Amino acid sequence: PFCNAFTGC
Repeated sequence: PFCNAFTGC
């Protein structure tokens, strides 16, 4: 999914 929280870090 997103390794970050807005795209995928």
